[PDB]
Amino acid sequence: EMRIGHGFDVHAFGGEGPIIIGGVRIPYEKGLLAHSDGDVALHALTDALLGAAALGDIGKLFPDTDPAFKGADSRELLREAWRRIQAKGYTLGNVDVTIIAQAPKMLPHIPQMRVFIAEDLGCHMDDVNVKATTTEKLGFTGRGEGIACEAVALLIK
Amino acid sequence: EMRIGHGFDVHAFGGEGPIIIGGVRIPYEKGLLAHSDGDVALHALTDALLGAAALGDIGKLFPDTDPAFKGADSRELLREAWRRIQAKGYTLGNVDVTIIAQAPKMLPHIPQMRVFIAEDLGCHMDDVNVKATTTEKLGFTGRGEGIACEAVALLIK
Amino acid sequence: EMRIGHGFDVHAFGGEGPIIIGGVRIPYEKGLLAHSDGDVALHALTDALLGAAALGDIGKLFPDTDPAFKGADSRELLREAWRRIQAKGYTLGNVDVTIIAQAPKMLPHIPQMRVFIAEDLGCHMDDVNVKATTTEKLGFTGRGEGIACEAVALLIK
Ligand SMILES: CC(C)=CCC/C(C)=C/COP(=O)(O)OP(=O)(O)O
Ligand SMILES: Nc1ccn(C[C@H](CO)OCP(=O)(O)O)c(=O)n1
Ligand SMILES: Nc1ccn(C[C@H](CO)OCP(=O)(O)O)c(=O)n1
Ligand SMILES: Nc1ccn(C[C@H](CO)OCP(=O)(O)O)c(=O)n1
Ligand code: NA
Ligand code: NA
Ligand code: NA
Ligand code: NA
Ligand code: NA
Ligand code: NA
Ligand SMILES: [Zn+2]
Ligand SMILES: [Zn+2]
Ligand SMILES: [Zn+2]
Repeated sequence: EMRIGHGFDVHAFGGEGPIIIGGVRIPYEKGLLAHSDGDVALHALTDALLGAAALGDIGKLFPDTDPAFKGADSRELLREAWRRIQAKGYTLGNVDVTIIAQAPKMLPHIPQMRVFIAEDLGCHMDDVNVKATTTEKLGFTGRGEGIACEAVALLIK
Repeated sequence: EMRIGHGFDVHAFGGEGPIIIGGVRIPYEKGLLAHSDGDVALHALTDALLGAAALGDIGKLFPDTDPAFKGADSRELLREAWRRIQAKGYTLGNVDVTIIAQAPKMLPHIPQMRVFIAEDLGCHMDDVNVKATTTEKLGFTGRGEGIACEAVALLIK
Repeated sequence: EMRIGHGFDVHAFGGEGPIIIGGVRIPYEKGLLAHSDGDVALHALTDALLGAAALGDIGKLFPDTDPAFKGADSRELLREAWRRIQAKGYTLGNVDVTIIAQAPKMLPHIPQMRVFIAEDLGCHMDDVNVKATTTEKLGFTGRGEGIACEAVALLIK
């Protein structure tokens, strides 16, 4: 039994940097409006992992309106979701994340993102891929209004 | 042999509600312009299933311009595509769907979506995940101009 | 060991046609601004293949700012990436690509795209799916400002 999962998240720019993406603190000239980290890459990833296990998603698992969690960085949410996710018998296959942003430049940060993720999920660095791409100045992402990430996850049970 | 598939669909808001998403009748203040249901979640899913079997997509399989089908709800299209899809030897792995909409709220409807889908594909409820996410007021989806869904499917042959 | 991968690319319309998509020369009234082919479908696909192998992405592998490659069509980049990708022990599972464009019409070109891809990756035509979809006149893609593609890839090691 192998299980595929998809996640997608978005945040708007606002206030002052830096931002956190994939756990890394990246300097930039806005920060991200969010009730949390606003770490889009770990949000999308967490959702791909939950979706592959059919556990729903962050929003279900962790209500903005709910307890225990409202004081939360996205790396604890990820580690919590994974903790549930193994409790149903699952194990990691691989994981591939696509950050979609006009800036800032993600590339140099991209190794450190992967050690955070690989550590949080207990796997090897090489079950984790991350890339970033622009939308060439089209779209809300191209106008620098915010930042999207998609992710995919393969779980083995 | 395992086979991965991706689908993506979009519809514009217009006219009066409710909408159908994932087979469920959801009350809302616009409805969806479409030559059909305008059920974005079953359209994207159907495409992820067809793509994983390399059968193309709805638009190929069922021309807006073509017969037998023009009088069609998206749940029959899904069941037809699946019917083809098993005829080439395939069997269901799992399926994860991401509705992207500012409103309405999908969450409460999300169990019933899954019994429709699981039934239509003949699997267990737990080979089916559905989530919805906002784009935080950016984008055509954030401006409430319409509604996008992505889906992924794993088939076993 | 099976490995899943995701890619996403975008290009803006500008200048005179035709465009190249999936290797095919498609007549149209704008062409695509790009430092290269501007073939969005092979870019997204190449990234899904690289991501599944955890090799990063085109942009890493082939700097716009870097050598050996600046004189490059997207079909050589694809064949190069695949060439790396097998060097780490990987083999093709399947591949499903979703072109997102208001025009031109991709459908008639879609067989020939698949023989290019299948050939470039050395597989059968039927490990390759391609579809195109519109965003119903919403979005930068619906306003005909440019052209997006997503892709997913399954690799066997
Ligand atoms: C999976 C994804 C990210 C698909 C395409 C994204 C898309 C068309 C986003 C909205 O663009 P937009 O916000 O430019 O529309 P608007 O023109 O209103 O800014
Ligand atoms: N926000 C972003 C978007 C893309 N990238 C990677 C990409 C280089 O890999 O930037 C170079 P590009 O301008 O050629 O896309 C990046 O590192 N950060
Ligand atoms: N249209 C949508 C969009 C998102 N959701 C789920 C999400 C709660 O899970 O809504 C809460 P959010 O406002 O915190 O995103 C939803 O249920 N319906
Ligand atoms: N640019 C595009 C977008 C979609 N398609 C396929 C689709 C028919 O399959 O066009 C018909 P549609 O207008 O019903 O979507 C296409 O062939 N080219
Ligand atoms: Na979110
Ligand atoms: Na949040
Ligand atoms: Na459609
Ligand atoms: Na339709
Ligand atoms: Na690009
Ligand atoms: Na390019
Ligand atoms: Zn988020
Ligand atoms: Zn549709
Ligand atoms: Zn490109």
